Amino acid sequence: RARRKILAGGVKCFASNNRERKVFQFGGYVADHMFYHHGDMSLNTSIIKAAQYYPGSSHLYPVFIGIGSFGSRHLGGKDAGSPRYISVQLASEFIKTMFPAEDSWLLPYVFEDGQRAEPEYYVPVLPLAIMEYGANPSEGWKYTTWARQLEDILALVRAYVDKDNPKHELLHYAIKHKITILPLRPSNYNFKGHLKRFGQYYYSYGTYDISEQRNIITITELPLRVPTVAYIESIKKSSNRMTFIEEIIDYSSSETIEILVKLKPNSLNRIVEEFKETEEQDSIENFLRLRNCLHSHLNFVKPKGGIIEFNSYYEILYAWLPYRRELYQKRLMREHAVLKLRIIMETAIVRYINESAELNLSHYEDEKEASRILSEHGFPPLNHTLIISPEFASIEELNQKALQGCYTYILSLQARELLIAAKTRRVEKIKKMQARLDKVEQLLQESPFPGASVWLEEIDAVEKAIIKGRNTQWKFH
Amino acid sequence: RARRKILAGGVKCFASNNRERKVFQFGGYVADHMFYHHGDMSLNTSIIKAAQYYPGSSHLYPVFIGIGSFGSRHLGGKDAGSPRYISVQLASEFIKTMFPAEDSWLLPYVFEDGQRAEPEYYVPVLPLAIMEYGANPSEGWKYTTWARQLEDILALVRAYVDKDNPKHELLHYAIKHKITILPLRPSNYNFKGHLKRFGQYYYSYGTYDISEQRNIITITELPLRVPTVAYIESIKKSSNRMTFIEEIIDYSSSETIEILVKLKPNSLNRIVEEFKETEEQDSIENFLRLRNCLHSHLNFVKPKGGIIEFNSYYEILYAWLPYRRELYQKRLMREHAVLKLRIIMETAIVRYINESAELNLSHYEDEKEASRILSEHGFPPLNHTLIISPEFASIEELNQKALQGCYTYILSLQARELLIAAKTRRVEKIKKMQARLDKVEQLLQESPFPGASVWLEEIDAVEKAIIKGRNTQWKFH
Repeated sequence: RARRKILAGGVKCFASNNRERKVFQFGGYVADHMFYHHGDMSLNTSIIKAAQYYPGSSHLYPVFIGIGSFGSRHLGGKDAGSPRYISVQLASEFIKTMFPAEDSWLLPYVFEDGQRAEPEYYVPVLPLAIMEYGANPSEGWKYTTWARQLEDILALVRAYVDKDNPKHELLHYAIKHKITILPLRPSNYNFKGHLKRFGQYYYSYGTYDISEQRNIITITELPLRVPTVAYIESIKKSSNRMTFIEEIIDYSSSETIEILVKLKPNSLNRIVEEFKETEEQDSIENFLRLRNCLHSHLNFVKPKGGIIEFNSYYEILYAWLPYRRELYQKRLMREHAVLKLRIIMETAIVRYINESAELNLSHYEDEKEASRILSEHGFPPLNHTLIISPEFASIEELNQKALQGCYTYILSLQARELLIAAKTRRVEKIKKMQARLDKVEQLLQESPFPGASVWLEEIDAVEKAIIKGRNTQWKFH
Repeated sequence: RARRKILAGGVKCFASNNRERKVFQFGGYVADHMFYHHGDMSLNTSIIKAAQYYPGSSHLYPVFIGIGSFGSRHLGGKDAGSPRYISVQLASEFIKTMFPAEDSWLLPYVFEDGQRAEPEYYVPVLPLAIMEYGANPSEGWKYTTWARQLEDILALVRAYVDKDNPKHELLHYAIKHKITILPLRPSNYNFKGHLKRFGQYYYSYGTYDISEQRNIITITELPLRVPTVAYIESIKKSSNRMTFIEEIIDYSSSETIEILVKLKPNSLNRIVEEFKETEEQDSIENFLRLRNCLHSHLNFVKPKGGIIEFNSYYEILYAWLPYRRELYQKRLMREHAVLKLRIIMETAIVRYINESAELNLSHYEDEKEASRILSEHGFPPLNHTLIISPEFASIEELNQKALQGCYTYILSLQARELLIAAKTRRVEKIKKMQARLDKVEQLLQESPFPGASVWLEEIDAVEKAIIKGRNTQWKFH
């Protein structure tokens, strides 16, 4: 959807350099390159929504670095600043680790009007369809979903990737019967409350402090995903609760929650004798709306087009791994396929220098008659600008247009390129990709799946980026 | 002065392509490149003054092609249009012929702030200091001078250049004694009047038609360099002439002069009995101001800085030829000097192919040790980007920085450049400049001065440009 359009425009805009760019300038840049004409304000609203970072927001970690005040938890991000003055910055550290740049070349792209368009789906290192809540880039329809905690998904992927994990075969065993032995619980970060589960439903509860010596009630923790002003109007809606309330003053503030509530002790005695004495929670936390029922709207984008429904978070996750699993296989095979093409290219040029001016002569260089002569010499008729510079080409079309290439990668070089010093750089390079080919050859042969070792390293890189972001003052330097 | 600044900016602006450019855009382009900050309006006024074309204007032929109405003879060019809307176009045909482009590289340039500036003086094919009247690019001081006819200067230069002219030795004889046998008379183009000379002063007279049958006086020709409104206020200044005038109506128009003047026959009888009966002109043309005395302000720009005064037009012309004469010598010698540098360059590359892969090996290409080895091979250590692309360099600095050049004009070429087909283009080229060198060698040896034949051809090119401009509707195509 529009989320993928902004992300691809963001990395393309800051590919040359990652600096400070105005949101309006960034919004126009995104719209210009992908012909997105749904509205600059709507696009800027989605950009702010994607780049917002507040406790309880739909995006736990923003795609772009948040510059300035993009919103607050009181209004649910509706108090964003003017896009003309405020700026946006791409998160170079996280996106590079989360989204593999070299894997972006192999994504399934769609083409319209003879120009590149957005991919149908992005498959990053971790499933972003779980860690992020529901959001509304458009108007009218609001998406609402609850994110799992950032510990259970890591245990799921690490067991599915690392060979030394004790729950490796058991995890694969659980896939066939869909028993889901591994646990999956909602998020807990930036929530100083309680999570309690009955049946198939989850509930969130806030924290309140009652002090007898000073007769002052202190509010500590707000619920998970309700606006502060929404909680205020919720307690001011009921007519009967007005008789129970004498004074309520809002002391909520950003990064500091300390609200004093005045309630006379005369009232506390008769609260518990007409509220049915609920067994789940006390009437003190029942009078104030601190409980939110959870009804997860679990959906995923259809690869063929459309929407799908799943019974549990496991079904979303269990189908996400094979898509990421196949991409690790594809990136290694294509890299191996293109690497050997560079091997024969460098060797042929070095062999050309061996049969150059110093030793042998092939200066005829005829078009058709010498084509067979050069064929007998063993020089491959491979085209340049493709092997040296790969592009959005898959494995099966790579060899077809490379073997049936063209010349001018030979006999059109600089006259200094056939020197001994120039040859030394070439012969010291041909071993480098040959050694790198051995590393790839050692991979793509593991029994579970190709590229298991790199997946663990990519997971560690994601963890390092998250820790560094939360350590400093959101500066990443 | 400012005239040279606009001309150099004009040719530089339209060097890539000659199209329609706005005067304000052209004025800003001139100011930007030469840091001319005397005022955009003043610069635009000078641009319009340089590009104006009206009968009796200071510039008989404008430097730039006149687009739109740049002025009129009635107000003396003071009725120019808005520079924002009107456009200006460079006269590519005339300036290329009048000002030799290849000779512009050898002009004496001054340098300020480490950047190129305007030349001290321009020496074109014909002396522009004679054919153009006086003008005021600035305010306050007005320059006034009278231009000679476009026939006498041609006879002067042709006799001084062409060998077959009968008045060749006699013209050179007149230089020593300053007798000035050749005639020099003021301009006559676009002037249907009379030129009459007494002593050392010249006078211009208009043409009037008097018809007896209809009793209507018709004005035919205005004086040479007076505004039409100036003539009107001149006849309305004298108090006594009001008694002599009954009705005067201005019928003057652009490209159509037909003015009817009403004067009763009763007045004609007593005009001639109180005006002293001037012998030079009749009282009919004496009552109306049709005579202008000539007091030429002959001046030329000092090469060392300042202004100079000359007694006659011959002294200005007799000093102008040696400056143009020396430049013809300089352009041929420098062209001959740089041409042989290109000869040895192409021959060395061809000889390099002869001693290339096919026959000989010199692949060591050491920096210091092989410098003597390549010296024994006869390969000249000349630097490229100077011989192939000449710049503003004189003869004496050309060889000093070319003989003490650097390599990479050899052993750094394309590998296809040593082919037989590539060699054929080089060996068919080396004879071309060698043949062209013979043409230059045949020149620069004539007894009068070098480059006499090209001067005659350049004169013919100037004549062709002038004829074509006046033939079509000022379109030059």
